Amino acid sequence: STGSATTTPIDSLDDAYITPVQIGTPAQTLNLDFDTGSSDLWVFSSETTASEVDGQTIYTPSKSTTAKLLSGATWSISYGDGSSSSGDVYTDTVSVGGLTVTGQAVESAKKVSSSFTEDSTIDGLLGLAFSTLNTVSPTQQKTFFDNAKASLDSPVFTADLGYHAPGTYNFGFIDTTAYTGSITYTAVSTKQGFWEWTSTGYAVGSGTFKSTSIDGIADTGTTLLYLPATVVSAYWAQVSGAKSSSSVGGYVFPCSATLPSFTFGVGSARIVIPGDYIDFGPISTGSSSCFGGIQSSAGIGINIFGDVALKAAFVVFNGATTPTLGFASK
Repeated sequence: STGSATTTPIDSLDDAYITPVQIGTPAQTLNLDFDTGSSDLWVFSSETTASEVDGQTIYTPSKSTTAKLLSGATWSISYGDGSSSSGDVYTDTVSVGGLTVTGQAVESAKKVSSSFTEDSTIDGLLGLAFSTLNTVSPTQQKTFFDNAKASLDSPVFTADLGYHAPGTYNFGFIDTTAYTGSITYTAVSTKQGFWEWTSTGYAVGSGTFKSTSIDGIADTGTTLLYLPATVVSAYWAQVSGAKSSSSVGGYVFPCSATLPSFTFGVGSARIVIPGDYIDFGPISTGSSSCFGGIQSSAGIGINIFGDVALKAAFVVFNGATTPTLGFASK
């Protein structure tokens, strides 16, 4: 089998991407944030505290003839940005882009933190990291990809995120029309549950490539590119007036600037992030200070190849017995 679904930016900055997902019988369609950095499929629901729902579409398991309470199961997750959610668990039929999994754990939120409430466009998350990170207790549950893998034509999914434009998540096949050149594959460590790999270096604008190993995670659920402070300083030093602002929480730059590109290495290959992809707009409405799309990971403990990086590439998440990642230009 295969699936193919369009993923759409939630706003004009590409702060996140939503993909429609069918849950239950009859189908209830929710727009979920596909997140290769986590491993829970959780949704706003009829069980979510009413004051914490503000415009989201909710899953109502009592209206699904295929929903079954997973007795005794609870979940609770906290994300790198400080947000969180928790609740109980149903199994139900879940379809993405024509690909159907029966018996998928659908984690129903009883509580969500304020940032989820405040984002009316995201009805939940669909985790695509390794199932060892799944938070359901006392019986850990599998991701949608893990459940579908054996049925897929090939045990892979691909992320083709657009810049200020829709893109595509495919399951089970590699669309050879969606990228240019060849796909360069690179090793993955699953030891932390992430799609963790080692970039071979970077360049800033037209500058020379610096060969240096940068371990990080391919994370579709994180907006920005988080890299070591040395790398980030070298980038922003090329932008007149750019500075790190403790009060804003990262590097800011004059909105009048033209930003240089940023290149990262994948083996001997190179992915070029155009400068425009690194502009996240005014820090507050009307400001001439703009927020940068490349930020330091020094406070995180891991480097994160988020959407800023991934949207410049066609990315293969290869879930073969030994997983690997593939990157192509597009």
